Amino acid sequence: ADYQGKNVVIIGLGLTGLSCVDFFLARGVTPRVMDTRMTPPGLDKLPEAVERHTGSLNDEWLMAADLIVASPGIALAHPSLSAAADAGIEIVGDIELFCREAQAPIVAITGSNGKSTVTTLVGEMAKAAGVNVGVGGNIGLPALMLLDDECELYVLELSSFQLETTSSLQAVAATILNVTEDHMDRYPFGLQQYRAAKLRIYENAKVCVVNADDALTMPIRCVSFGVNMGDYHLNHQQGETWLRVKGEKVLNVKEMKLSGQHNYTNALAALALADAAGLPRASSLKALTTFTGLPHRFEVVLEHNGVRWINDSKATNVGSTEAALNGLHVDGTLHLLLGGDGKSADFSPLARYLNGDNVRLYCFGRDGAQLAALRPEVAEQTETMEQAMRLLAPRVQPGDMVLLSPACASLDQFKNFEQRGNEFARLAKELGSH
Ligand SMILES: O=C(O)CC[C@@H](NC(=O)c1cccc(COc2cccc(/C=C3\SC(=O)NC3=O)c2)c1)C(=O)O
Ligand SMILES: O=S([O-])[O-]
Ligand SMILES: [Cl-]
Repeated sequence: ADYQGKNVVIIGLGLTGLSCVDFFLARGVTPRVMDTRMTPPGLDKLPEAVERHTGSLNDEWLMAADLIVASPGIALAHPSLSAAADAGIEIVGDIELFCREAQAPIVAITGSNGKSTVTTLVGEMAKAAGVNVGVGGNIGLPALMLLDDECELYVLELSSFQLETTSSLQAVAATILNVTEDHMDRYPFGLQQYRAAKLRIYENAKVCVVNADDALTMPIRCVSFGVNMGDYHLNHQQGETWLRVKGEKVLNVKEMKLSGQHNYTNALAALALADAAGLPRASSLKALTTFTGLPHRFEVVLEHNGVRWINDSKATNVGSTEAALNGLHVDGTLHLLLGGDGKSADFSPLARYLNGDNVRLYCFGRDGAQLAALRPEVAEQTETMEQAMRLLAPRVQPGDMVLLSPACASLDQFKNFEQRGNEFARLAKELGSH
């Protein structure tokens, strides 16, 4: 693409907005930036020469633009954007800009849960093969910060939002790992509208990798992964699990540092993508044995005095919390922290995990009351996570687990789920020893 001479408007500041500003400036185009937030992140990192408008969208700038580059954080359905679209003004996002420039194959990964783990794993598989790989997107670096002529493979985590504004992705291998209710505040046509955004990832993909156990991952000729069925699947052997490809054992999961069924299916999905991307199977298996997991993903931050304190702050939806609780072994009592901005999700699916004598709920943030209602008799509600932690800590006994898996976004009270996880870990360390 050639942007020279164009009037470009970027919506949204932050690292990704900034990567877009830098992209255009390095191409001799000075964009203008707007953000509906009165005081957006990275405003101070914006070069003085770049005009900016904050606290609202500026329709004068939008309607004057030749190209609008929309952050995944602004809805396409916003009246100002739909006005511009009606006028025939082109709207893209950062991922679209990246796809138009990239000079190496792209592995593209989306899904309601598992996408950062799978993205990171495939990156590690590439590194193990000695491939120069750029890994990022919706995690790590914004994708435009990865662009480099020496890169031989890109591995991108993509959100449903990023996919809505992308039209030129031709992935070497693409997956939707699963589709469970999330972001309903952004999808007023519900689950199928959210799914449709993710289904975009398969358009013009050379290989599609689908989840044999989740029909919503299938296009409306794909490689599949699954538990009991699929091209890539698991083979259980007397309290032993193997990864298999078409009947052939490829890895006994005792060699993995990750544990749990959903991590085994993440490993299958990663291997399927890596195979389709032409990475040697041997090095890809090696990467599976060395990968330790991501911060905030069911992460043990303290195991002391008979209590495990687990930071699963990356559980920002119900399906993710369900994955933490399903099959969970606890010797004593589970003290479960739930809370934040539930994005209008139905929390009901969690209730089946919350029966019996050995569960307590501590519920906080915007939707704390709705969360406590899952089982009022074992629930406490506080305003903040810190209040909840200080409430539960006196009650913790040897054998117990304290689990932050909040089923909600952190954004009502925190900068992001990492800040929430970091605060939890600090408080766990304070409260979890003498
Ligand atoms: O970290 C958490 O706790 C939750 C993360 C959680 N993320 C989002 O909902 C999300 C969806 C799309 C994009 C992003 C990245 O986050 C951004 C980046 C730039 C601007 C904005 C907000 C903008 S831009 C504007 O013009 N007006 C705004 O309010 C938000 C975040 C979620 O999954 O629930
Ligand atoms: O720019 S991103 O980090 O919101
Ligand atoms: Cl506005």
